[PDB]
Amino acid sequence: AVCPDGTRVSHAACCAFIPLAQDLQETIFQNECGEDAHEVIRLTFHDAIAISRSQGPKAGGGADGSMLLFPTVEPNFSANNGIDDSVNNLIPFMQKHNTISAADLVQFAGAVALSNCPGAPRLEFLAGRPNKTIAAVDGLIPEPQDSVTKILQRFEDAGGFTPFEVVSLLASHSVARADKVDQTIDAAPFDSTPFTFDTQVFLEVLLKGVGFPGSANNTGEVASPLPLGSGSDTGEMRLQSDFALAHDPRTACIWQGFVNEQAFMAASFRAAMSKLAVLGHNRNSLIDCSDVVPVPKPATGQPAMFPASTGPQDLELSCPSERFPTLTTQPGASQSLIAHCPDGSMSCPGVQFNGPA
Ligand code: HEM
Ligand SMILES: *[C@@H]1O[C@H](CO)[C@@H](O[C@@H]2O[C@H](CO)[C@@H](O)[C@H](O)[C@H]2NC(C)=O)[C@H](O)[C@H]1NC(C)=O
Ligand SMILES: *[C@H]1O[C@H](CO)[C@@H](O)[C@H](O)[C@@H]1O
Ligand SMILES: [Ca+2]
Ligand SMILES: [Ca+2]
Ligand SMILES: [Mn+2]
Repeated sequence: AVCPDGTRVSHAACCAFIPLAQDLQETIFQNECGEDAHEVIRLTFHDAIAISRSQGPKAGGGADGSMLLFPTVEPNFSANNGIDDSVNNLIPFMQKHNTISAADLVQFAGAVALSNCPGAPRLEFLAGRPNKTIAAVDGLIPEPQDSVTKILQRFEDAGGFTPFEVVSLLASHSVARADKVDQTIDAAPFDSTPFTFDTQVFLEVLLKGVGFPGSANNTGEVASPLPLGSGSDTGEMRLQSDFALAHDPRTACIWQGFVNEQAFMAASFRAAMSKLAVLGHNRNSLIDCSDVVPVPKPATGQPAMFPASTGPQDLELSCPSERFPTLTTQPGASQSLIAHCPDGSMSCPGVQFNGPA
């Protein structure tokens, strides 16, 4: 099919996604892997994972737009703290781009957001999820204080994900920050490159923790290797869950196996996202609209490196059967600040719509 705005696409139903991508980019992402993009990527997961094989369909419909369609329910659960921003940013698009279901909007918006992150894959995007569902129940969203056993069981119950797929999906923490874990600081990044979809998070979680970016007393947080902040450039935060996954015998080898393996990480993330994005649906009933996902920004191709103030002596290794790679260390004796903005600065307020969540 040829769209009215002269693009040839695979299927006529794909056409409406072209102006949607343009609108998302102009309005909330600005072609950046920044705050609003990150919040939308997080929403793809919180929307999709709220499904349970054991509890049955009444517990939730998976990748179904429930967060948008019932904005006063799940966003107010404690495990969904902070999801309101992404929900309130996407509702105006649901209202305007009113041939595309809420469910499809969430998954597509995440694919568009990710495409702005250098190194990210071009996600598969299937379309045709219905615009009617139910609100999910509480307890379906993993929390950072949870054990590895609890996390792996949650993902197995949601969609049969293997531990390999779970760790693969945590490549998203390469482009991720925390606003609610510590009430005293905002935008605390999980790696030193929160605007780049690289392997730094896998490396940096394996370093010895030396302090905290804010207070020392927060649920779900453990000591960070890069805690220095100044102004709006908040220090790195480490989640208890990521730490636990990096060291648990079930997942340690998988965790380590992504260090300095960018193409493998990106391909693995793409494969697990293909499964996540269709939870609650039979993929044989969704049309392939992958050609309307924007082409992602390329990586520079550089290897992973130890940040200044760290090195191999700081590693806490847990995989007996795989050799840890030889990596360089960035020069300097003290830690560099992790910039608050993609252009290196301190200030870059994003667009935020008011709304019902
Ligand atoms: C065991 C599983 C996981 C746990 C416990 C977890 C936990 C968290 C927590 C606590 C935050 C910080 C929220 C805040 O305080 O503002 C966060 C942020 C984030 N998470 Fe995860 N997460 C998990 C899996 C995932 C997966 C599977 C994805 C997506 C594929 C994802 C994508 C993100 C993104 C992109 C952010 C950053 C949001 C922003 O920077 O504004 N997470 N996660
Ligand atoms: C999916 O459902 C939503 C929510 O019912 C629909 O949203 C409404 O969209 C119309 C325009 O079509 C607006 O006048 C309303 O204000 C929206 N409602 C709410 C509660 O925001 C949406 O149109 C539906 N989309 C599809 C593809 O059927
Ligand atoms: C980032 O900044 C630190 C100092 O904060 C340096 O040691 C490093 O070399 C880089 O310039
Ligand atoms: Ca949902
Ligand atoms: Ca990164
Ligand atoms: Mn945030």
